[PDB]
Amino acid sequence: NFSGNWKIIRSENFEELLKVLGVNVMLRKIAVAAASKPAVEIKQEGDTFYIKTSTTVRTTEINFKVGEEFEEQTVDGRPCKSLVKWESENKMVCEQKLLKGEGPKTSWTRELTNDGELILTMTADDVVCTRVYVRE
Ligand code: NA
Repeated sequence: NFSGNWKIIRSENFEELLKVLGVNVMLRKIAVAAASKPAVEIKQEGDTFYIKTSTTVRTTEINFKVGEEFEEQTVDGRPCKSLVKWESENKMVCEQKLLKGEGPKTSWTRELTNDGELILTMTADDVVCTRVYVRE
């Protein structure tokens, strides 16, 4: 069960993720700072999820069911069509395809550990960012 309100405890390689997607330095710096203490709300009902991630300047709300395509944005803010699957019991993986144009291959994963941590990974081609959260 991923449901709850989550707070960040670790972040690794976020600014570089943005950098390889081409994000300019002014915007990268604003984004990393804005996301340093995010609010993440998840409501899980079986395979149905609601995930709201808020930084100081942005809020994103996704609604999806595992196995059903949905629209979101890439981490750099480009609209995409996404599809989540269960890789294993505690771990979901998301493939993203841009709605318009082409770009680096992006994806994300979310997994719950036995100690109750939520691990988010985000990838752009060969660059990986890892963020870890715990429940409030
Ligand atoms: Na790369």
